[PDB]
Amino acid sequence: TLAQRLRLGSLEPDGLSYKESFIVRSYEVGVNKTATVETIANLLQEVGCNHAQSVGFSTDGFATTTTMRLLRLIWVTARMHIEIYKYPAWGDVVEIETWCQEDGKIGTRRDWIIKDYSTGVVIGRATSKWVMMNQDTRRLQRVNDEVREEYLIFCPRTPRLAFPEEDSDSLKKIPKLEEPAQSSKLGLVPRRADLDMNQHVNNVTYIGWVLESIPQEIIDTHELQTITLDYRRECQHDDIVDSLSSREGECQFLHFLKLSGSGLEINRGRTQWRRL
Amino acid sequence: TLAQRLRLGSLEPDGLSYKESFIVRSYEVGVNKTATVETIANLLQEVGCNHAQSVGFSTDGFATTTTMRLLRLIWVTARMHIEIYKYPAWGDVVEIETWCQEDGKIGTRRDWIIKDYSTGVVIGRATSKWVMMNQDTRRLQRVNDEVREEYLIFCPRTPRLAFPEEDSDSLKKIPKLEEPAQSSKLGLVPRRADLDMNQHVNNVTYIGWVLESIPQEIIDTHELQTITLDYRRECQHDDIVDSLSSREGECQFLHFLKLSGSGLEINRGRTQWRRL
Ligand SMILES: Fc1cccc(F)c1-c1nc2ncsc2cc1Cl
Ligand SMILES: Fc1cccc(F)c1-c1nc2ncsc2cc1Cl
Repeated sequence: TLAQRLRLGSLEPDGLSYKESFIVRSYEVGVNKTATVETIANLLQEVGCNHAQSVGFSTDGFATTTTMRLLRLIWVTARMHIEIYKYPAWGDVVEIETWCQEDGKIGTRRDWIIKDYSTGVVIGRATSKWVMMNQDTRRLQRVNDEVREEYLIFCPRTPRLAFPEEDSDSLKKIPKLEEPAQSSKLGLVPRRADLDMNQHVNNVTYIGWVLESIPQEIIDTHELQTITLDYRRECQHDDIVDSLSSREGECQFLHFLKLSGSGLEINRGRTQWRRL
Repeated sequence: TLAQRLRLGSLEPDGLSYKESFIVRSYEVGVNKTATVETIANLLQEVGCNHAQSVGFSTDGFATTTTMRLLRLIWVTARMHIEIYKYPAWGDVVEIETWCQEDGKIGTRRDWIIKDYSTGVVIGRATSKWVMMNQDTRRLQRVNDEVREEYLIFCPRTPRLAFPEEDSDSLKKIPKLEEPAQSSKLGLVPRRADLDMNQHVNNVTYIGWVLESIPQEIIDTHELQTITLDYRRECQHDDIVDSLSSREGECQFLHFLKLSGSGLEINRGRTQWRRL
C-alpha cells in the first residue's frame, strides 16, 4: 500500500522487529513544551499496528491470526508500562522499534525502544502484557498450538527485553490503595472524542484520568517518568468513574479507577515523577 | 533540518503557499473508520505551523514575528470555518495547501485546501480570521505596521480564496441561539491535556465542545460537513462550559458556548451535517 511505501519505517533485517520514525507535530506537545504521554502512547499503538500490518495481519481485531478470527479469539492488554527519560520536542524525529515475544502459555509481550534518531539516544522504552480471550465468553485461553505457529514465525525465539534488569519496576505488582485516597477526581465521564474505531474507551483516556488524579503542585513542578497500568474492565461510554491516588523531589503514586456507583475496579496504576 | 527533509511538504516555487501531506494514523480515526474532525483540525494547525517554520519564524510561537516576540504577542483564532466533502480512511494520504493573506489591519486570514494525495481531488477546505493578542494580559491588539512589514512579504499580493463564491457561508454572521436550547452538554471542564505550551485552551477543544452538544442520533447517522465557530471570549483553565445547540437529507445546528457561572458567551457556531 502507498502508506507502507511512504511511511518512515520497515521490518528490520531479521524480520522479527519493526522500526518506524515520527516527526513530533506542533499539537502533540503539552505545558512542558514537549510531547504529552498521550502522544507517546498513541505512537506506541501506531507502530504496533504498522508492525502487525507489515507481517500480514488484516487489521480486524488487532494482531489476530486467521484461525483466531475463525475461533473468535482476540488479544487484550493486561499491563502497559511506559518509561520516558526525555520528552521529545516539536520537530524532533523519534525512532521507535517494537517486537513481540511469547509470554508463557497465557499470551504475549510487546516491547518498544524510543530513540531520538539524530543523536541515536534512547529517550524511552515500554513493555506490555497481553492474553488470549474468546471474544464471545470473554474468558482467558491457553494459547492454542495452531495459533502459536502462525505468529511465533515473526517473533525472536530467545529473550529480547526492553527491561532486562533484575527486579524490573515493569513487573512490580500494584496493590489496591487504601480509601480514603489523598487525591481524587470524581464523576469523570468519557467524552465523545475519547472513543476508538470500535467504540471502546481509548487507552489514552485511562492515561488522562490517572494524571487528573495528581495534585496541581506536582504537575507544576514535575514530569511523568514512568506509568504502569493493569486493566481489569473496559469502561463503557456512559460509565462514571472516580480516579484515586496516594503516595508510597522524586515521588511515586498509587492509582485506582473505579465506577462511581458500583465501586467496581476498572484499572489500577503507578506513576513515578522527576523534578523539572 | 532532518524533519523538513523527511516531511512530505515544502513551500511552493513562489514561496507564498505551503503544501504538506499526511498518512492517516491508526488512532486518528473515529467511529466511522475515517479521520475525526479533531484530527483534521490538528492537521490544519500543523501545516500552518510548518508553513511559519518554513519562512523563518522560530519555535515558541505560531507565526510570531521578531517584534511579536518582543511585545509578548501571539495569534489567536477569531473565526474558524471548515468544510469536508470526504473524510480520509485509516491509511489514506491527504495533501493540505495553506497560505496567509491580510484581513484589513485587524489581523490575518489563513486558508487551506485538502486534496486526496494521489488524484489531487479536493475533499475539504477551510478559512480563518486571526488577531494579535498579548500572551500575558490575553488582550486583543491593534496590528502594528511594524509587524505587517515583517510578515507581508510572505502573503500573496492579490486575494487567493479557498471560498471564492459570492455570499459565502464562511463570511455569514452567526445569530444568538434562543435558550432554552433543544440539546445541551453541561458542566464541561478543560482537561489538563487540552492546555497548550502557554497553558491556554486549544482551538481544537472548542470544536470538540460544539460536537458534544449534538444528539447521538445525528452522530450515529451523520458526518460533519461544515463548521463555523466564532471565538468571542477565552475559556480559562478553571472555567466551566455549557455547550448548547438547536436545529434551523441535510440538517443544520445553531450553537452557543457559555460559562456555567457567569453566563458569559465564549463562542457561537453553525454545523452542517450529511447522512452517511
Ligand atoms: F503484531 C505482531 C506482529 C508480529 C509478531 C507478533 F507477535 C505480533 C503480535 N503483536 C502483539 N501485540 C500485542 S498482542 C500481540 C500479538 C501478536 Cl501475534
Ligand atoms: F505563518 C505564516 C507564514 C507566512 C506568512 C504568514 F503571513 C504567516 C502567518 N500565518 C498565520 N496563520 C495564522 S495567524 C498567522 C500570521 C502569520 Cl504572520
